[PDB]
Amino acid sequence: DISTVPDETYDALKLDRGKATPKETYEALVKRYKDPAHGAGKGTMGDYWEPIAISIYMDPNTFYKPPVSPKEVAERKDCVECHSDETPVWVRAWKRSTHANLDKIRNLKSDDPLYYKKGKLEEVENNLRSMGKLGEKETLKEVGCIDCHVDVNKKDKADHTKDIRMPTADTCGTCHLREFAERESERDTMVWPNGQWPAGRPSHALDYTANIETTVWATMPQREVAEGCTMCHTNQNKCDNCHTRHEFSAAESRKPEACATCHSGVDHNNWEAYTMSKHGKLAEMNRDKWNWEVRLKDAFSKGGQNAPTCAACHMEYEGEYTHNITRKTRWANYPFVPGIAENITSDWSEARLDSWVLTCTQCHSERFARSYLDLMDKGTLEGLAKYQEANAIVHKMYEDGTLTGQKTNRPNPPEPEKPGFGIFTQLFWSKGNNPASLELKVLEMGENNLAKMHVGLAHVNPGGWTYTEGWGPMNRAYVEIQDEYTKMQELSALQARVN
Amino acid sequence: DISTVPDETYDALKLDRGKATPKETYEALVKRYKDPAHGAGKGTMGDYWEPIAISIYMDPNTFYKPPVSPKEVAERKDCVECHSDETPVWVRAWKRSTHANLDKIRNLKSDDPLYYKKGKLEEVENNLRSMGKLGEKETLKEVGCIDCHVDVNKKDKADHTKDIRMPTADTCGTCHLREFAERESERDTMVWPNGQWPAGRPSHALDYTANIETTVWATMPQREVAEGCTMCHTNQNKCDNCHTRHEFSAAESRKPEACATCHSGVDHNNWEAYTMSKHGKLAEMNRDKWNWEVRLKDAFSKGGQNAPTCAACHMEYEGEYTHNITRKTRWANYPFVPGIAENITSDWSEARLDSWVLTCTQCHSERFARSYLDLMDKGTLEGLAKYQEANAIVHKMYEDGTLTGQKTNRPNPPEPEKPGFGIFTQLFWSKGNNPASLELKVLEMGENNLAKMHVGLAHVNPGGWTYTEGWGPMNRAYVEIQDEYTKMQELSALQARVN
Amino acid sequence: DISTVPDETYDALKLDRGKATPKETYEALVKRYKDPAHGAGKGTMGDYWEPIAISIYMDPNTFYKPPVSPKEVAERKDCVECHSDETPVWVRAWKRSTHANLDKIRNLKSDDPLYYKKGKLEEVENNLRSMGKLGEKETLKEVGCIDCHVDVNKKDKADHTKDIRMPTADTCGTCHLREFAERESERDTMVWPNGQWPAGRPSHALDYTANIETTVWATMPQREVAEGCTMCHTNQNKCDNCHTRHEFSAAESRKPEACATCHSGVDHNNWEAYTMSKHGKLAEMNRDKWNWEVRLKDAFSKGGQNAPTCAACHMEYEGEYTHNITRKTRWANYPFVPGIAENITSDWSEARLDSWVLTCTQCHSERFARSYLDLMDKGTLEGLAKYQEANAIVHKMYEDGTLTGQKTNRPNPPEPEKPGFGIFTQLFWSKGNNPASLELKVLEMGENNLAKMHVGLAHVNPGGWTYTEGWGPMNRAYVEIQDEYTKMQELSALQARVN
Ligand code: HEC
Ligand code: HEC
Ligand code: HEC
Ligand code: HEM
Ligand code: HEM
Ligand code: HEM
Ligand code: HEM
Ligand code: HEM
Ligand code: HEM
Ligand code: HEM
Ligand code: HEM
Ligand code: HEM
Repeated sequence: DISTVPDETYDALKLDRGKATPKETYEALVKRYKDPAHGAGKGTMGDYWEPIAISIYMDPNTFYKPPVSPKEVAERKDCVECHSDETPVWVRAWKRSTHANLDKIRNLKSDDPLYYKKGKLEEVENNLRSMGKLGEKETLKEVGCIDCHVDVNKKDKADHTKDIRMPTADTCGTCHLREFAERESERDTMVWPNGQWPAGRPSHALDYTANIETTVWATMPQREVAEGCTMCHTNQNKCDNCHTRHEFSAAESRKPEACATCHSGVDHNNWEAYTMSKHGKLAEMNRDKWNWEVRLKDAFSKGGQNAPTCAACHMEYEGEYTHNITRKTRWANYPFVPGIAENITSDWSEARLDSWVLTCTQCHSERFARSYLDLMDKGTLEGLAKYQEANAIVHKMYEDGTLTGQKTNRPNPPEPEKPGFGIFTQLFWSKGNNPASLELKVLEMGENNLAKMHVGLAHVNPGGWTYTEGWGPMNRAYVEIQDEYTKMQELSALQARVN
Repeated sequence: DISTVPDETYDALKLDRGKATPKETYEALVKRYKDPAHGAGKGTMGDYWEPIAISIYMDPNTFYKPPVSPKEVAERKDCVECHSDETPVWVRAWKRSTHANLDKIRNLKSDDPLYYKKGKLEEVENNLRSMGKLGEKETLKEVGCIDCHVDVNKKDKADHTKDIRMPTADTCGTCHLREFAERESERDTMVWPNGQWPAGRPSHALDYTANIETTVWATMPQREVAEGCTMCHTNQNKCDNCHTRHEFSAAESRKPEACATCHSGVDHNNWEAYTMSKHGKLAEMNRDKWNWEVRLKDAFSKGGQNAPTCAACHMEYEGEYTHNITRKTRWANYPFVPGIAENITSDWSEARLDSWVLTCTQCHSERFARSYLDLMDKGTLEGLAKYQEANAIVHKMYEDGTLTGQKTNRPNPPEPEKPGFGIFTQLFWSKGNNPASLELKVLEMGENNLAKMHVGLAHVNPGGWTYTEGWGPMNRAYVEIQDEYTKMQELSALQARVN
Repeated sequence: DISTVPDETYDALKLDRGKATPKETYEALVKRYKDPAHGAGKGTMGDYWEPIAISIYMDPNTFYKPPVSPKEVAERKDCVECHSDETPVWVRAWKRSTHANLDKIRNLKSDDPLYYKKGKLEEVENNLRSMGKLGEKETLKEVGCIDCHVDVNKKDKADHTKDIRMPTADTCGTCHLREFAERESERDTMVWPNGQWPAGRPSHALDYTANIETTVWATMPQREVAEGCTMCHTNQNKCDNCHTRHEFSAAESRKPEACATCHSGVDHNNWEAYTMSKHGKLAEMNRDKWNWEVRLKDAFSKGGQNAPTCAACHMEYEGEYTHNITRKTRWANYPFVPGIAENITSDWSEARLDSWVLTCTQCHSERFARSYLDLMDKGTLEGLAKYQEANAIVHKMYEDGTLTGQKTNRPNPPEPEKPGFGIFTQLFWSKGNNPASLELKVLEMGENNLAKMHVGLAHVNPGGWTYTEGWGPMNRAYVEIQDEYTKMQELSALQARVN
């Protein structure tokens, strides 16, 4: 029983909540976690792609092998000493961290805000005892290099060339069970009522599985280009994304900047929308009066925070804060996806809308919160409708074989991808007249502009769904698509006249 | 007599400066303020649009009605207690504010920089006495929820369902007369010599009136989309825009981030230009060594500020700092507007240029300030000329009925909008071949690129008027317009040959 | 002998390292510096352009003349007094600076991190003695207005109208020899093995010479527009760019924001790529825990910095930090330039790659550093190849005289520029069908999108080379170019049929 983890997760793992020991609970999670039938490995399109050099870091459990360069057999203290010279900043950053400073956590004053960590330390120690990693009357001396890079509570020497590993999600989970299980519970909680999306997605628990299952990613020859997508989809394999390497600060992952590198760009510009909104701007202007060290639960009180942030909003469900960020997903970013809009009035959605009001009501009035969320929905449907109008046109042009080069110069897409109209692959692969200008236009209208229109609406950024983003760009796309349709229509007329 | 308010304002209101009491002065302002003949209400196109749920917040004086949900009759202390649970962050933010902490303002040390507030407190108290809101031998205990949300200095109980209101500009004005009048004086000060713009615009005093008077806004069916424009045009109705809700910090409104959400984007990117300039970058790098609590008047001395900011530059006229931001407007953002360029050499403009040098000369040499402002002007005329060349072309294409679908598929715009070439409505409404690709191109060249070219020039951002913005994009527009004109010209040739 | 300056520089100047006195060393540098045969003056295209008002500031040694406005003969103390009123912020900013506070530097504690400055003070004093600017038993009282704006260690009165100057690089060099020589050594160190770029470029030592030698800059009539390019190319003439005017803070130039105004935009978005990367985001989140006052050499230790920055990475060579930023340049930003890609596997490049690993290895493992730099290269070649495919097409269209208006409406470029296909001038000059839409497309594909693809790769920003920038935009360009080629191909078919 790890209170914050959903029953559903316990059930799926076949575990009895009030009976499962930490060892058992952990064993189950890792079972499913390292199982290829659940998303582990190279995927279904494995025969089409090969890993590049940096891939041993993006997916360790599949590609990482120890660096045979230095033939060294070292101990706990050797790792630090040698690396003081070899990787200077890596040793310093670690030493200045809680992993290297466990004593502080123990001698914490009860009236200190960061006191909750002392409890978290006890918990960890009990997880390790249950797993036989720690003796019953033994404390965790520290969390050093040898612990994460070879074995937890490793005493004896480690062979550098045959023992070094890269810490994956489950490695942290040996101690951070509560966090690991909460994230893994996403596979169980994000399940759509009509299969609009794959069970347990979109999420952080299956983001790498989602990346390797993207046909284009597996078929395109430009592995270096394609790899830039892998970097935004590593959360599943390693836990150093929000709270970065060696320092692993929780205060850092609470700041909006932590999500920014991944949650930005054309098909979703969460970072840009948020930073431009009042919430976001106030977060910039008041970041200095806020105590980011205080956990999310006490942020709006002891933390002094008076403006929402990415984590505050997305990691909160019904007053509880967890590592599972799926529980409130209604639009899953892309409004054009089948059965999404259609599902927006389901009791399923209604119940999640209620959860979102519960989040806005910590500050605003419910009447106010409901007034805006309603606009968010109807506004997304207005941008959606515009896309469908333009799409209706270009789609028939396809049905009629009238797209430029459709009959002549439209080379087939790379295997295992099959030909079609308006496919994602067209956003990353082009050859001759595949895709055709008008096709790419109607495509980017939905995948980029319509997507950004929603993001702007969801993140209270006026110009983000009006002039600057969304409507403005979409208005242009529709106009140009129209303007092209008519030109082609007049060209064909003259064509027939001649023949 | 409120020293900072222009004579013109007194005259227009029919008030004798050295005779008008605060009560009288206030009564006049609100008269014009709530008068539909001056911009209040739904406007001239009221029969075409209806307010949406969130509209009761954007325009309270027209749409707001108390939330009948909770049937409660409360007192001053009840508002706070109940809301401690109901709207947690709203109560905390207020308690931590000067409105909730009036005593501090009174016990202020004379040598303290924030001492001027003590005087501002006395003034307010006198405004209230004159209006019978405060007794002659009585102090303002505090500015709590019941004061702003029902009645100023309200003693007895308030009926939640029938008494609650949303504080509009005039509500703050009951106490903050000096600020209210300074902003309202914009109606009187921003008057152009040749009607290039509507009297009292562009400004914050008539920004909502300007929004509802935008035909497209009133005619377009997408009310949710259209509402994102209302959010950038609320300054007229409420004063919580620069210094946000419940905390109402003056230090906050002095920081560039406060203007950012509205003053950014395609048709004007003041935020982006500024942040990228040296002034702006230095403002980011030195924001921590600056005391933002110090009023604008003492910023460059006691505040330690050594780089200009949005407020420092725009709220300063001739050494004085006011809430009226119109007094120095020469180009009103859009250089293509009729008689603007043409007016750039008028004694009117000359005199405002002198006012701007007076602002730059607090730091730079006049010779230096004049060297750049001159470049700003000639540079804007060079971008303007480029637009006019491309415009000359597409305009004739219109005169000759040769725009794509002009004769056939060019549906009429929504009422009360009338058909035409290159209308603003084309930036927010499209149907078939209205507008036509080339039309939208020549349109966005002026409304977006040319506009941004100027903004870049005015806010010392090199790449903002050269490569990245302005010239670069405009060079492309001209090229593509040209390239299309010739193609259509050759297509018609072959047309005639066949018939 | 100034240890940090390359032998090559000594050799080129004809100086004997262990014999050249500071006076001699300085005399040599300035010789070449003020010599038109090396980049000084108006350049080879001088007869085509004239300086505008603000040009006296961008290139003082060529255009600046004292302001005859005020007829004043002043002394050291007069400059300050009068300017206290005339240029308020200019006097304050200076007074609060080290130039105005030399005593502090002298009484510095040895255990203080900013102690190294005391040594730098001694050095300067010795430079001045050697140049007869300072007496043997004399200290530098201070660095005030009269020193920089008339003469170093000036005693007597200065005539405002005939004596005032604008401090150029060599002016600072009278005291800051070490810094001046390090920057000038760029002319000697950035020399490519196959003339891919002009000797000593790209760099800061010859950035103005590079600007005036840009044909378009000299030929285009829009001097105000063209001047926005001069502002990003002033480093050669003045040293107030990274560490700005009057305060001249070294802590300021160490912060990423200092490079941002110039190193951003379409043809290179270093600022945007960096700020979005983990390195950059961590730099934003941890800028407050870092001591920017500590010199680069001690940043990663005493400074507490645990994330790289623009200066840390670019000013470091082999453990040493200098003002010369050329020593590690492999791709010089634009991958499409002839013989660049081709040179990427030369021992020259290999040796610079090794230098870059030496920089990444202060934190990451070499295996890790090498894994990413490899991806950076192969990834840039994949974006390059895509450009070449599209280019191959449009180029033949040129060879065949089939570009829109190529035979008819393609006006010649302004002198001294000669006609051609895909020239830089086409990015800043357009007339009729010159350039042609397809030409501008293939052009911006390389100069903007391909360039940004690389920058994204070099600055670890995933979306910067995938969706948002690079690949995404380039995929569109290729598609649209293709889509146009086919349309023109079918149009000509029907053409022949008619005739
Ligand atoms: C970081 C800047 C990203 C890059 C580069 C790529 N993706 Fe992406 N992707 C990103 C985010 C933040 C999200 C979530 C968006 C949301 O709000 O839902 C996504 C989403 C996807 C998904 C969809 C969900 C699912 O099917 O499970 C997939 C399949 C996906 N991304 C794959 C993918 C591929 C293969 C890319 C390059 C070829 C690509 N993404 C780039 C952020 C980033
Ligand atoms: C916030 C990001 C905005 C959105 C969304 C919209 N507008 Fe706007 N508008 C904005 C600013 C900051 C300004 C001032 C620009 C300047 O420098 O002058 C404007 C200006 C206008 C005006 C012009 C002045 C006048 O006629 O009085 C009008 C009429 C106006 N804006 C209306 C309007 C409408 C109706 C919009 C959507 C359909 C729209 N704006 C969006 C900022 C923002
Ligand atoms: C600041 C925002 C710039 C503006 C405006 C212009 N240029 Fe530029 N340019 C800029 C940078 C940061 C760089 C270096 C890019 C890199 O990573 O290498 C450049 C480079 C050039 C060069 C190339 C190198 C050389 O030939 O020596 C030249 C010739 C150059 N820039 C000239 C130039 C001209 C004339 C411009 C306007 C007409 C232009 N640049 C604008 C930044 C900026
Ligand atoms: C796996 C690479 C891993 C991650 C990720 C991780 C994260 C993490 C965070 C964010 C903190 C907070 C630090 C702060 O002060 O803000 C933290 C703290 C503790 N960790 Fe950890 N940690 C990772 C791995 C491990 C492993 C393998 C162990 C067990 C040997 C472990 C233990 C602890 C303990 C104990 C603490 C301190 C108490 C607490 O703050 O919870 N971590 N870790
Ligand atoms: C920062 C603390 C942060 C937040 C907040 C956040 C949110 C978020 C949500 C709400 C989702 C759910 C999917 C949906 O749209 O319904 C989600 C999904 C993905 N995220 Fe995320 N995310 C934050 C941080 C991070 C970081 C640091 C990265 C990049 C390494 C990242 C990436 C992604 C990706 C990719 C998805 C994948 C969805 C899928 O394909 O199944 N997130 N995130
Ligand atoms: C990977 C499954 C993973 C682990 C494990 C992990 C651990 C971890 C710990 C131990 C803490 C507690 C530290 C403390 O003392 O407060 C913690 C806190 C936060 N994390 Fe985490 N975390 C993992 C992954 C991720 C990812 C991918 C994100 C970003 C979407 C993320 C974010 C956060 C945040 C926010 C906190 C603070 C939460 C709070 O209630 O204050 N973590 N993490
Ligand atoms: C209307 C919603 C309203 C606004 C807006 C507003 C703003 C405002 C600011 C910016 C301050 C400064 C706070 C700081 O410390 O920086 C401030 C201060 C005072 N106010 Fe106020 N205020 C609004 C409404 C009202 C009303 C209705 C009253 C009168 C009952 C009132 C009074 C005061 C007083 C007094 C002060 C303190 C002294 C001062 O700083 O001027 N406010 N307010
Ligand atoms: C931040 C303190 C801030 C500044 C500075 C500022 C300036 C500004 C100017 C100079 C104008 C005058 C119009 C002109 O271009 O000549 C103006 C006009 C508008 N503003 Fe503004 N503004 C600042 C803040 C705010 C905020 C917070 C918003 C958004 C709610 C905002 C909005 C607008 C709008 C809209 C106009 C309207 C002009 C009209 O239509 O008549 N401003 N602003
Ligand atoms: C709406 C008409 C409105 C009112 C009323 C108002 C009040 C207000 C007060 C009382 C202050 C003084 C607080 C103090 O103690 O210093 C004050 C100060 C500033 N305001 Fe304001 N304000 C109103 C509206 C707006 C708007 C729309 C803006 C942004 C364009 C704005 C900005 C500012 C700024 C800046 C300050 C500080 C000015 C200074 O001289 O320091 N206000 N406001
Ligand atoms: C030329 C306009 C010029 C520049 C540029 C410049 C820069 C510079 C910096 C960045 C500092 C550091 C200040 C800090 O505390 O971070 C600095 C310091 C000193 N300078 Fe200087 N300086 C310029 C010009 C001159 C001239 C003409 C002299 C000689 C009369 C001079 C001297 C000094 C001295 C001495 C110091 C203090 C010691 C040190 O930090 O090196 N400077 N300057
Ligand atoms: C900030 C400390 C900063 C850094 C870092 C930086 C880097 C940089 C490099 C690596 C080059 C070399 C050229 C190449 O790409 O190989 C370079 C060149 C130029 N820079 Fe720079 N630069 C920084 C700061 C500044 C500043 C503040 C400006 C703008 C006034 C600026 C400008 C330029 C320009 C222009 C070039 C010219 C190259 C040429 O044409 O020869 N840099 N910079
Ligand atoms: C122009 C040739 C120029 C001079 C001269 C100059 C001087 C200068 C000094 C005296 C210092 C030392 C100050 C101290 O006490 O630490 C110094 C330091 C830095 N500078 Fe510089 N500088 C000149 C030009 C430039 C330019 C164009 C840049 C930006 C690319 C730049 C940057 C820096 C940085 C960074 C530092 C700190 C270096 C460190 O090792 O800490 N300078 N400069």
